[PDB]
Amino acid sequence: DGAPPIMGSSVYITVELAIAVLAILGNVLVCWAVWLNSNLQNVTNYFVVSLAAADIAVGVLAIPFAITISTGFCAACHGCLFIACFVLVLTQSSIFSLLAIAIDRYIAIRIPLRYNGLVTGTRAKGIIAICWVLSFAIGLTPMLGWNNCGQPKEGKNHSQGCGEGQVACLFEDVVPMNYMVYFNFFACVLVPLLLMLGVYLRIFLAARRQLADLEDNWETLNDNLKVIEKADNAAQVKDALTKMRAAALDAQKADFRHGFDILVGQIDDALKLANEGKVKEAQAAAEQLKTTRNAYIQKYLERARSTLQKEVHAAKSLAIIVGLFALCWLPLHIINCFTFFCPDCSHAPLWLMYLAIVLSHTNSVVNPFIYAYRIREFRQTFRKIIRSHVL
Ligand SMILES: CC(C)CCC[C@@H](C)[C@H]1CC[C@H]2[C@@H]3CC=C4C[C@@H](O)CC[C@]4(C)[C@H]3CC[C@]12C
Ligand SMILES: CC(C)CCC[C@@H](C)[C@H]1CC[C@H]2[C@@H]3CC=C4C[C@@H](O)CC[C@]4(C)[C@H]3CC[C@]12C
Ligand SMILES: CC(C)CCC[C@@H](C)[C@H]1CC[C@H]2[C@@H]3CC=C4C[C@@H](O)CC[C@]4(C)[C@H]3CC[C@]12C
Ligand SMILES: Nc1nc(NCCc2ccc(O)cc2)nc2nc(-c3ccco3)nn12
Repeated sequence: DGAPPIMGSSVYITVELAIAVLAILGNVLVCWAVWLNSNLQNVTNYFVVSLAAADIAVGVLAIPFAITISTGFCAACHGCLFIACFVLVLTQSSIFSLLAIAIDRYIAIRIPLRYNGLVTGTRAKGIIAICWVLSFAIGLTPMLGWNNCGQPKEGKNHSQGCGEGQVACLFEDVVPMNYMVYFNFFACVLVPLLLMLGVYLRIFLAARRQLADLEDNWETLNDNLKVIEKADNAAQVKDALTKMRAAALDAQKADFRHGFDILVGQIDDALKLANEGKVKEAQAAAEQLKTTRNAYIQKYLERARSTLQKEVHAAKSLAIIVGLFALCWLPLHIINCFTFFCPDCSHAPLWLMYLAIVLSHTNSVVNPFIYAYRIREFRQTFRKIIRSHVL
């Protein structure tokens, strides 16, 4: 019978409302930016908007629900559940959006060739609708009978003076911890997180191998070239050109058709000279390759390299989003593991719980900062919106 609970409550409520303000405003800005900047209207950013929608709803609904449930007010058992579990629906929706973004970027880097034919806005819209419906079904599963409404706290319900059937609106009293640990954490959160880790691993490895391939083809072009200038045999020259020719048309698979046709044509010219024993003609006809290389091949192998670099830098930016999600949500999941798995442990203290709850809510405010910071197109669009509207 120490400090009045209203004092602790005041800090918690004030902080929660400060978070709600920032989650709403920042994520409204993201949606506004995607709405009037056609450079941002792609499939990838439709999942960004779905993710922003979930974070707006955290400020508008989940946080007010969190404040309400903290009071332990007397209400319907299934009413409490909805208040208690709605945040999950939003958290699950966030998981699906993050997973979809990963797969989208994976498809884009491995088969850029058939990316626009496979991944369309119409199909993305259908994927998003389905994921929202699945998120409701997963998040509100306790309302289907997996709850403690059948086992009410006799003592608490009489202390608070609830009516008949009514019950305080506690979180750990109505939502079973085996649902939270096994179903929600392990299956619905941790498994998708590990899948996202895997997808991003492949993204970075695919980028690393492609770059390499081009570097190998580029060095193959120039070495076989230097072998040409020193050889003394007709077949010695013909060997370095057939190997230079394979590397020519393979680098071609990674306006510019002209650059590669002059190159491969010049190699074939030098080939028939070599076959007819005309060594010095072959060596001199192969020496004009280096100006075709310096006027086309070099120009395309820098441009392909900078495109891959941008895809890597973009993938890193999106991976940070997933990292901060895990950082904000793992403490709460870990606390629940201790509650569930260690009955010999005294329960984590109230101040720590609420610190972990506050931390999970702040994850819906760092997003917009990552965007404007990591992605130029977002930053420039926010700049314009801020400077124009409503000034
Ligand atoms: C976005 C719009 C829909 C506003 C959010 C709708 C919310 C506020 C609605 C949907 C279901 C409603 C709840 C349904 C059941 C109960 C149990 C009752 O003993 C107290 C009221 C309470 C807790 C209701 C409060 C309001 C409620 C939570
Ligand atoms: C990135 C992933 C693996 C994070 C999840 C790690 C979790 C599941 C690990 C990390 C530390 C572990 C806990 C360490 C201590 C205890 C106390 C013991 O009496 C019950 C098990 C329990 C509660 C462990 C359960 C599993 C645990 C919570
Ligand atoms: C994933 C990263 C952030 C590590 C997680 C840090 C926090 C959440 C971890 C580190 C040490 C953990 C605590 C270790 C000891 C106890 C005492 C036990 O009676 C209740 C759980 C509690 C209070 C644990 C809760 C979770 C905990 C506080
Ligand atoms: N354990 C828990 N508690 C609460 N609220 C109740 C906090 C509490 C803690 C102790 C106590 O005696 C009474 C109430 N919300 C919670 N949300 C979550 C959660 C959300 C997502 C994953 O876990 N876990 N969680």
